[PDB]
Amino acid sequence: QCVTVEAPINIAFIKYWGKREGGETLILPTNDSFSITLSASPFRSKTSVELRDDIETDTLRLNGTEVDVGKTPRVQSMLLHLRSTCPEELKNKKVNIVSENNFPTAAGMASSASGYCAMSAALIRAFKSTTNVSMLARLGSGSACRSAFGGFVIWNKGEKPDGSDCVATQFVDETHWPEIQVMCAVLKGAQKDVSSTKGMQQSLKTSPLMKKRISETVPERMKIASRAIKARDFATFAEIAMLESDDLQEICATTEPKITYATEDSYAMIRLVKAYNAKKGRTALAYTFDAGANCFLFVLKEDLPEAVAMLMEHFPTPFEKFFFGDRELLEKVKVVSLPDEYKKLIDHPKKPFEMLLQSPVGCGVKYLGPSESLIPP
Repeated sequence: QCVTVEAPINIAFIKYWGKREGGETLILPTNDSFSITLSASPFRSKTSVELRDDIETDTLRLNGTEVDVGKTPRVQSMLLHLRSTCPEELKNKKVNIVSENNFPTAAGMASSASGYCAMSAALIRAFKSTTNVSMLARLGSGSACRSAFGGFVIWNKGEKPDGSDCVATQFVDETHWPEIQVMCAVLKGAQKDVSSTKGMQQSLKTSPLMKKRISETVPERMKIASRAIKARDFATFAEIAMLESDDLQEICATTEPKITYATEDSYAMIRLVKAYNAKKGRTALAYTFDAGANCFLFVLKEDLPEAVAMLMEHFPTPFEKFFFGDRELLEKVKVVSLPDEYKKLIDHPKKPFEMLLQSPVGCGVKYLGPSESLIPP
């Protein structure tokens, strides 16, 4: 019919960084990755699609602006695969695609992941394609493939050159570990640098650290993270996430030319989390960065109010810039009396985050009703 879908972003704790030989068009990675799917509230991508006979080409509208599909190869790629895996009666139809998102502008959220996932799911429903949401989304953006499921999601690298086993699978769902929470402390970006798509191949070509990462490290950490998530062992999970984040920044730093997405605010956040955990005597709080300056944080619900109070001492941010999925949890932040031990943990200029997002582990994609369509009757 006319189909409308909302999809959430996700955050990789075991990083995707590099496409393998034969993988630049099909989007086949050098290693597995592993992410947490976030809530689609308050922020999400939304796509509406309508199959048409009246029209002579496919159309795509992004953020209210019509775009040339012939100039958008990732979307052409999805559409080719889609039409080779759908009924002869629908093969020939053209489609109007209308996509938007409500992420704050300039915040640098990974809204392409959510956008391609929402478009994949809407297209597959509309065309009655036999392909799965994850594999079609992968064609649009690698990380989109992990937004297809709620919970903790593995993108399996596969071994088949045609990509038929390169797909995300749900490791555990959102009900497995309800205590774990995700935040994003949005920071101003660094000087513009190469795109993730281009940079990751430059790293693969030039960083001396990639060989051992692909061969030894990711396989090791996939096993350790899987065990930790099954056991709900936050400290081990947190440790893997920070090791992975550190490694991607080191990979970027040892790429030629050097790639820098982190700012000194990013680095101060790393120091702050470390100093907090040191003062606490345990790994209470984890950071991860993903090819940008924003600091994602993982923390258990019980620990979140203190953690957020500690952050505000160093990066005082008005509540108007908090976007919490969990209102009750926000109210708990407001009453924390932060111990003096957690003040002045680092030396860094005080400034607000651009915003502070909180999410539980999310449920994944949602199909919406004709009322919510971006395509009017």
